[PDB]
Amino acid sequence: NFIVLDKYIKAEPTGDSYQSESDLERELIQDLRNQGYEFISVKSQSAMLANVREQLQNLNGVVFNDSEWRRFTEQYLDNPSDGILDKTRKIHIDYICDFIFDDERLENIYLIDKKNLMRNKVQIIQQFENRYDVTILVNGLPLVQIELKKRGVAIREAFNQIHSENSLFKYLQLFVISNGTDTRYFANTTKRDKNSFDFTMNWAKSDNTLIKDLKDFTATCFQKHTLLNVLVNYSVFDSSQTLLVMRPYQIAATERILWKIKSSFTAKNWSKPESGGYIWHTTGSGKTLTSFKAARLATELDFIDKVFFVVDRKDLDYQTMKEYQRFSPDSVNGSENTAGLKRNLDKDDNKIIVTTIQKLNNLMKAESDLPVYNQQVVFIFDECHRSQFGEAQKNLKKKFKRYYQFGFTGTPIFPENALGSETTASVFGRELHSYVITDAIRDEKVLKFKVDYNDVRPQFKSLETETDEKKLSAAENQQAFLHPMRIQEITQYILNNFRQKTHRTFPGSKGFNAMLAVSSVDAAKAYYATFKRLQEEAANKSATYKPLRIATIFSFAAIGEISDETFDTSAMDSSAKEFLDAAIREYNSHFKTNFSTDSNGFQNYYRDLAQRVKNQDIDLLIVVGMFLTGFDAPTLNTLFVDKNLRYHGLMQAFSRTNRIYDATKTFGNIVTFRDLERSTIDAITLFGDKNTKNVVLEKSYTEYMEGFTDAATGEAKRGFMTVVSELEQRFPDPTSIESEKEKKDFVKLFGEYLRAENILQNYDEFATLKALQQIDLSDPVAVEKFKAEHYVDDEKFAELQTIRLPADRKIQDYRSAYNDIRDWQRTTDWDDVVFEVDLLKS
Ligand SMILES: Nc1ncnc2c1ncn2[C@@H]1O[C@H](COP(=O)(O)OP(=O)(O)OP(=O)(O)O)[C@@H](O)[C@H]1O
Ligand SMILES: [Mg+2]
Repeated sequence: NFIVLDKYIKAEPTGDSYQSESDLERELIQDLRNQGYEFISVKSQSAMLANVREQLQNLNGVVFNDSEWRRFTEQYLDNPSDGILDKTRKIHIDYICDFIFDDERLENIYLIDKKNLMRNKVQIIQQFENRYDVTILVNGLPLVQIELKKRGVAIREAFNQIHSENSLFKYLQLFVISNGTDTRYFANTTKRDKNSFDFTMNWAKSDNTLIKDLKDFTATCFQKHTLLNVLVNYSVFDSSQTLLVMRPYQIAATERILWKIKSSFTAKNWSKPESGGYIWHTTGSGKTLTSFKAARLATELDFIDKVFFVVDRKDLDYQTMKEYQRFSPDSVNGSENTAGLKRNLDKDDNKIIVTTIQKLNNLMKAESDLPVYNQQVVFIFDECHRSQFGEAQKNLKKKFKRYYQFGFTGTPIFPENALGSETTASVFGRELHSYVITDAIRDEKVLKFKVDYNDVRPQFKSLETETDEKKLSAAENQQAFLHPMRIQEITQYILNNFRQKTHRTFPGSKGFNAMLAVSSVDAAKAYYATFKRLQEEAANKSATYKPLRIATIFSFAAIGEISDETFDTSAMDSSAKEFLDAAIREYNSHFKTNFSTDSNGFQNYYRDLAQRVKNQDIDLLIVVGMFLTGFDAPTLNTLFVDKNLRYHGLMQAFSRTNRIYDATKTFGNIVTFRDLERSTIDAITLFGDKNTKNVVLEKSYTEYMEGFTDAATGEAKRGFMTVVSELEQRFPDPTSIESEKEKKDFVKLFGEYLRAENILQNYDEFATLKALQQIDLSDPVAVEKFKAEHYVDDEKFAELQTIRLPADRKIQDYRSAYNDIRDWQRTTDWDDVVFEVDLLKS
């Protein structure tokens, strides 16, 4: 009984009228009752408490006297000092209160029955109390809130508007908001960087087709058996205490894995490709969240003995290690050591084993008579890199007698890119579920890429477009790719443009950070050193120079594939080692840390580093092959690439930037100093088809300036220039304004102006054009200063020199105006107007 359906016919409208919020509520409520939600009238917390008493007493087969119930309420149910996070902890972890009654007996009081999900009572109430809302109670507790909006209303603006007491509502797990035509859900979390519209979600079928309109959503997501599985089994509450509600493709993959295990086991058809299967979830879509989740759920199968969750040590980071520490303590790190693996194996009242592919491979190599070999075993592999994985297969196939193995990847191995390895199909069998890039991009769950070769160094162009790889390896030296001029010019470009690319320009904007991925240890050395030196140079010249905080990490290697780097620092050549040494020292001074380069220190440096790049304590991380495949940083938006990336490694590295965040993060910038255009298209095309590139890759500067049609959608989009010109035709102020309808129009228009500028901020052509608005002239030392920093012709100079932009002041007159009109919310009709909330606040 899958909860993400293969098939669903659309409900028919009544109708039976359906404009008004109270129209939507009437039907929602009616529909929910048909589906077996008892409707109750509740007017007060007091009435809710009593209802909870009735429900929990029923659930738990026990009656409180009033003094106990008061005590239960004050100490567990509804502590005055609990907040949302505490209730979520209670729903997800501490849902049993071991209660001691007046007569001194001890009894487990469950808020939810998780084993017998359908035993839970579900009920609905309406808003008690100017806002229509329906709440679903589970055993009396409010866990879902549906916010209802007029058909007119732009869901996003409504979301923008809303997102103790009365204190029971601290239990909400899930929000749904709907204007009838559209319906999105999102988790109730206090974590503000999970709180933007980007994290709201549509319900869907297993082919990922959306289910948008409320009646269909009701009849699907809101089946008791669906809703309660979502709440209880398909929401994650992790170690940073973030509630994440799984998206449909995540649940669809997960349930399909579990059912596959069960039917295999029942068929006694273990230990072949047809016993398991694979999951093609595109890079960044939550493979690691989902696969881990599915391993945890798999432990609940009584007949499975042990569940291995296996990750690649390459993919580890701080959040992720924190998370595994709870299930397999000090056993999931970068080392070859198995001692910890083999100790977790011998724990009992235990079924989950998390480990790396390196470790599992070592263990099975060494190791011949493990009881686990004869047990009923599940393997879930999260994106394991292709070669470590291959030796592991040989032994696992050799050695486990009864297993069901599954893999998640965003970049499968097909016959075409096989060479070396077994295809993914051949290893795992059937594709159980797919959610591919064009899917994720249509759903706005992954960001597009803006990819440009920074072709601005003629001296070195011929190197930078070289295709033969023998030559490319031959050129990794100071004569060629690490010529100190090349390194300088590139590094200068990066210092000149970091703030522009990461949107730290018109600050106090927070903005983003960045990585620089390079071809070799030496490259990283040259770049680190050059950054250091070039920042000393600014620091004297200027002196309100605000330095970027740069760091680097690497060790030792040794297509498609990003080279695996060891965590055994003693493999490195003496000079590499000493440089890493001096960098760690500098890092130690700055952050008051105390790492070293012995293996334990390096591992800890690695771990602190991930944390600090995630939280932007570091501005630029320089890297050879590390943090390129698994590292999760939503506020990283720019990859600088001086590296020969191809195929799956290309897709992975670029994807470091692809995490959604908010309206401020429009796509990931990829700025390359070798020409990666062919490679980029070949890679995208390998993992889609011939059209896939037009969905993944952003449009040209000229297209955002002058207008185009999104072939995906086909939305015609203006035209920053069209926009700017409309603003001036329509709207030079303040008399331009001042009828309400004109205000509406301005808001819509200046909305687009804001979206367009924000997009354009990521184009060198634009940053260049903007800079030219100073200067002048003379000038004309600072004429020359500017030509040289934006790499601009005389020729080009004269061009740019009027394209015409609106004055800064004229803009801040629009701005505050704009803001003005927003604050006086709360003819003419205002339903469909979205304000650029995120972009403003920036
Ligand atoms: N259902 C969800 N709800 C909220 N946030 C999510 C959800 N799924 C993923 N995310 C967030 O998206 C980001 C990517 O998740 P994750 O790292 O598991 O993706 P991935 O596919 O493993 O990426 P990679 O391919 O780089 O390993 C994380 O910050 C994660 O918390
Ligand atoms: Mg991952």
